[PDB]
Amino acid sequence: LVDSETRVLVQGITGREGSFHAKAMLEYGTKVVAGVTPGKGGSEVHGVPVYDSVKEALAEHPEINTSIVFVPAPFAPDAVYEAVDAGIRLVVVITEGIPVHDTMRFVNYARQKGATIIGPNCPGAITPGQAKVGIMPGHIFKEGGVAVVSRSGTLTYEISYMLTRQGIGQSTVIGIGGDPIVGLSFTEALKLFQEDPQTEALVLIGEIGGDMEERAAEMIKKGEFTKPVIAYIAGRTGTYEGKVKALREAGVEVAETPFEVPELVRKAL
Repeated sequence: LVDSETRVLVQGITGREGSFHAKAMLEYGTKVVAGVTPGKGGSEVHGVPVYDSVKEALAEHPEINTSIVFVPAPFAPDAVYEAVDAGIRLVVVITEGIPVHDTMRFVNYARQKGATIIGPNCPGAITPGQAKVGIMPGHIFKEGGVAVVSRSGTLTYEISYMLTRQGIGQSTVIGIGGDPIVGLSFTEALKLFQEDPQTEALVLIGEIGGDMEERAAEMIKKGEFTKPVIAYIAGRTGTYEGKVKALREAGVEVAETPFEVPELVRKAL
């Protein structure tokens, strides 16, 4: 979902986080072509042109295909609707603290319109060496063949870094969010990675709550994902126990500790 063709629009760019990450993404090599902040149109942040609306940004920059949201919770839902209605197909929502019902509403709307939501309450996505649409520091990642999908932001960093230190690079790393309801799920992520030629193995980082991990083991058991899967579930249906048992009966190598993931991956490779 994230590569050299990524053209990013940053919603909430004049803000503290929006401006900082717009700069960090640029320095990493991500093509950030514009930003939006109502009332700041005509301005500029770190060289990036600012527009009062997504519509105006797109008029002047039609190559935009991805948006990242750094807008406070009260305004995050609106930012998502504005992007989707403008035709943007991938919207990364970093924003934390959005009422669950509101997220349920804009995620369903996005699904209805053919848009993909990553988040909310997530660090975004990164394809080491190609592009970053998120908040993760690029130095802890490395270009490789292991996909990482995670509900936990901290574990995404810790586990990715561990893999990198062992010389085990990643294809695309996606933090799908830690809220009760998020957009892209483990099963959907697995579907994407199954068709990704750069991905040889996948690391699934879950935790208690929801049935997303259980549905992923379910789709794997059905043979919908045939590459090796190493998982880790924090919190040691919805229970830690139930998730582990479920993934294991699906043929997934579950790690007892995060420190065990690298070796589980090295062998599977």
